[PDB]
Amino acid sequence: GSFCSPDDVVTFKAQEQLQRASEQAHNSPVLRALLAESLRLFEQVAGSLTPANLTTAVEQMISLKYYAGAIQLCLTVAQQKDRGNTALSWVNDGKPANDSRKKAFDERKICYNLIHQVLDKLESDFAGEPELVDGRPTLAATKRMEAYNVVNDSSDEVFHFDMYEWYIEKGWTDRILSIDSPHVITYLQRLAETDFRHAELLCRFYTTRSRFFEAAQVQTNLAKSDLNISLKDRIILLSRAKGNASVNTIGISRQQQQQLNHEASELLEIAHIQDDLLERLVADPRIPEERKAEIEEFLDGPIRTLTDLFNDYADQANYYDLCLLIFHAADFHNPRTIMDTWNNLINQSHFEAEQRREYWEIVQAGGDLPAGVIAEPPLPYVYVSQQIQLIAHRTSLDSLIFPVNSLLPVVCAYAINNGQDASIGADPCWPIQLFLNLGVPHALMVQVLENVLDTQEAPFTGRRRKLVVQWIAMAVDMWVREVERRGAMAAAVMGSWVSELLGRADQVLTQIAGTGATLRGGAASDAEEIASLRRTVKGLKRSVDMLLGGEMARMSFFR
Ligand code: NA
Repeated sequence: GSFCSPDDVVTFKAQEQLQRASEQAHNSPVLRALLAESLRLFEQVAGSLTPANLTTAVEQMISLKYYAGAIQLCLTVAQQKDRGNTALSWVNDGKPANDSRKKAFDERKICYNLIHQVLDKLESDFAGEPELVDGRPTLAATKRMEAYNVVNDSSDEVFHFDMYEWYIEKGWTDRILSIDSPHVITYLQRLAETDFRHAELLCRFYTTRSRFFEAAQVQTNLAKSDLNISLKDRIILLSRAKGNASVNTIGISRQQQQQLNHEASELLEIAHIQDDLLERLVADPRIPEERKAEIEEFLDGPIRTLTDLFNDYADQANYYDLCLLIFHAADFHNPRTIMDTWNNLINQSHFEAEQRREYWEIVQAGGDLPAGVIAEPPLPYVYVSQQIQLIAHRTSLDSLIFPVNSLLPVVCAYAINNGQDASIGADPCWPIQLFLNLGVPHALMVQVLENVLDTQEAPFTGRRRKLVVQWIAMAVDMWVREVERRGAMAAAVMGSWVSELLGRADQVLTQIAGTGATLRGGAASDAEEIASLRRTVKGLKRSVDMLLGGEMARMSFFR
């Protein structure tokens, strides 16, 4: 009638043109003409094309290596089924359900999916094909450029959003990070606090633009959020934020940087504690499986308070080393509880070391271990001091969990009351060696050891003060060596109280030897052992007396 029912007729001729193209021997002029004309006709009836006809057309074009043309049709169809951009406003309004723009967005999404298939089949068809042959570009390369041209030449905004999402999906950080546009940044800023993977992209854009503080802000908020993020992923986020806030970002005050770097440092300290707990609890043989699943639920997520970590987990499982790390992170002012925790950690470790040495002695004698016991483990005082070192390096000795005035006497007490001395082949001064190497200043050691010797608290009583004197001798000796070394150092404090202390020490030894000579059952065997200590103490009082007397102010002078 009204010639020639144009929309429904053109769509048929276009299918006829495309069918003849695929029936060809691929002689370029005829194949290009049929393809080019088929695309010409389909575009004229873009707004009317049904999803079934569009799919079959694209697939036929894909089969004939007409990638750019297929993409161009899909974009044209998308723009024609929605010339008012009802889809762009429906996305810009949060995609409210119950709305009738969903239809307009879906008709575009069918076109965008088909564009994914074109590009997918493109990289597949040319998998292994070189981009250059003999110097100039191949045919397979020019079709890749021609296709991706059509993509970057578009002004469809819902399309470019759908392509950012698609690049993210496929993992092509290659091509997305390489976009100058802010349009992609702005698109990420709205969904950054919605998904981890999107936030990570946003932070990459910030960092490469030297906007480190803004990335540290995104990462920190993401770690404090209630999104489904694992604890370890929250450790990475905080660790990155801590680094990014520690460096200058232009336009932002030093105060604002430090306050964020400090919040990220504290939360990272708590997170590591929580991770150490969760790992240990899951691996613990003495924990029932039923409970472990419950622990994994409450600890492999957002970071918990230090109270909960202590009460509900660290204290229940007697992980006293992590209790001490918790008292450090919390600035916990309570000397008595701290020392109670130190006492439990020492005793727990001693019993565990004794148990492992027993199992060993059974292997070396032929016996059988208890069922389910994995078969020369360190002496108990060695494993104990390993525990003290691991904590000290993690807390740095500046903590309130290292009050040397209380902790050194306790460790010395353990050594006496458990025979961790010469009987088993240990250095009797091992407690002093430990705290010196850890970096306790020499003056503070002698100061404590003096208080141990004056107050005579058990076990430091009677003739066991012989051992206290030996510790003082060893500490002062190292102190003297340190002063002599520091004097030679500066060529290229000690008071009279140290001298008095060595005099009293000599008196204690004279008293112990006398008491030892009149003991019931026979004289003491340590006669010459004490005579040796007397000589050492006198030698140290001599050295200290020379330093105090002027030789310390003349250490940088040539002799
Ligand atoms: Na700054």
